[PDB]
Amino acid sequence: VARDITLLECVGKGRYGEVWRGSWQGENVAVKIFSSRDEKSWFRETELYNTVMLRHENILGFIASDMTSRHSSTQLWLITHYHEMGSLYDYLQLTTLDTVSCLRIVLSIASGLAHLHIEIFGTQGKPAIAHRDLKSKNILVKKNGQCCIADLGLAVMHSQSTNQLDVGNNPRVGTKRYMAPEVLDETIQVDCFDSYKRVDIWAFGLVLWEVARRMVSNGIVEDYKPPFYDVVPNDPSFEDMRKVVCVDQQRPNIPNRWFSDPTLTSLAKLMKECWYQNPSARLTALRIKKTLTKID
Ligand SMILES: COc1cc(-c2cn(C)c(=O)c3cnccc23)c(OC)cc1CN(C)C
Repeated sequence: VARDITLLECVGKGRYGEVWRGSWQGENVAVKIFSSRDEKSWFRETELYNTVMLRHENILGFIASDMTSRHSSTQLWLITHYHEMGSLYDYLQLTTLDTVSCLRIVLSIASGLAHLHIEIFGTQGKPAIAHRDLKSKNILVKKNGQCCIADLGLAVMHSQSTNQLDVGNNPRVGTKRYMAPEVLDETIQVDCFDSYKRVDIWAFGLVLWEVARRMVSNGIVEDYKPPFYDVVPNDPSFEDMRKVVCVDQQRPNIPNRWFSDPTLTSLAKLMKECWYQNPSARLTALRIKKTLTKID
């Protein structure tokens, strides 16, 4: 369907590739043109969307995958629904949030993640899936104020019928800034699917912190900052992150003003339960979803 796509506007270009707003059948779509170095992400993401029933309000809706020719060279395209509001990362820098808006955002992420993490059997079945690169840049904002999780190019799958764990063959690794300590110290047990879910939870806790900083209380708010903004530079290294997270065992600071708001009080408690150095102690996505349903 790439041949019937007119690229209307490029919204991003980087080492990974380009993302375009396009029209297909006169409708808005998002087009990712992968870079040459990332074909295995195109393969894995295409594989996930074509072999698993992934329809969910909080998971980015897949439309099609294709190979096409431009500049006498092969381009790999992935096409998805288009979300006018863009990434949560960009959204948080353009606006502040009230209590309803903040909770709607984080609950929607928890619901998407819990849907990924659980295996469903029968007609609506899906294997359990871990994401492995959760971050606010990989979350889109919808018009109704909920979010949807995007990018399954690093996803790992597990199915109970076979007890089969399907890791990729993708040499891509997660975003370093969001890597849990067991990833940075390379002690993660790679043959146990729960390890990957617990890595997602660590990253979700960081996203929770990013979003809650932008919720207004007592007429004040924090500026947007990425996690560990104060202790690592942009494009942090493996050594940078490992020293902060593994040795010094640092966690994002809770701003004092959160404790004069009941909602940010509970969110601070929640995000800390995702950041335990011991991975088995972290909350599950279902437990996080349940709790976020109870806040307010
Ligand atoms: C099109 O494929 C994707 C598009 C986007 C995407 C990015 N930006 C910046 C957007 O504004 C946007 C707006 N609407 C819909 C989607 C996007 C994405 O989020 C990072 C993940 C994939 C999936 N895959 C290539 C990993």
